[PDB]
Amino acid sequence: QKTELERLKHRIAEEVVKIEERKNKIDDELKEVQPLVNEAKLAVGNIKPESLSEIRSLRMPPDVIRDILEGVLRLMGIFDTSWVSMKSFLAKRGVREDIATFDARNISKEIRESVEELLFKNKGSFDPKNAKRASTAAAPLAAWVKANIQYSHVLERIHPLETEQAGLESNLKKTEDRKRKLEELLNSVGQKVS
Repeated sequence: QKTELERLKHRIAEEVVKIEERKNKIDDELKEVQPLVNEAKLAVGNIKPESLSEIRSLRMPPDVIRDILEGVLRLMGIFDTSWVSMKSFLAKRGVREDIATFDARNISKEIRESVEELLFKNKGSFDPKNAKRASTAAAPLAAWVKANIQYSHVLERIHPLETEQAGLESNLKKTEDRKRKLEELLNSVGQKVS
C-alpha cells in the first residue's frame, strides 16, 4: 500500500501542474476580457434614477442614443426597433434588477454578427466618452455592450479549454479521495501492528 500511495501522488501532482497551466492561461484570458465586463456592470449599479427617468420621458430620441440603445433590446428579448417599445420595456422597476442580470453565453451568433455590422454602422457612434456627452446615464452602457460581445466567440474558445478543465478537475479530486482512503488504510495498519 505504501508504493501505491506515491504511485498515485505523482500522477495527482502532474495532473495539478496541467490544471494550473491551463487554468493560469484561462485566467489570463479572463483578466484580458472580464475586468472591463465587471467595471461596466458596476457603473450599471452606479447609474441614478434621475439620469434615466428624465430621458425616458423625452419626446424625441437623439441618434447616438437611439443607435446605442435599440440593439440592447434585441439583446433583451423584445427585439423592437420601436421607441415606445423602449419606453414600455424600460419603464419597469424590475429593469433596475435586469441591468446587472444579463449574461454572455446567452448571446446568439446571428445576434453577435448583426450587432457587429451594427458596430460597423455605429463605429464612430459607439465611443463611450463621446456617448456620455449625450447623457450622464449613457456612457457606462456603451462599454457594457462592447465587453459582452468580445467575450462572445472568444468565450467559445474558452469552451474546449474550460470543458477540458472541468474534466481534469473532476478526476483529480475524484482521485484525491481514493488517495486518502489508502493513507487511511496504511495508518490503520501502522496502529493495528503496534
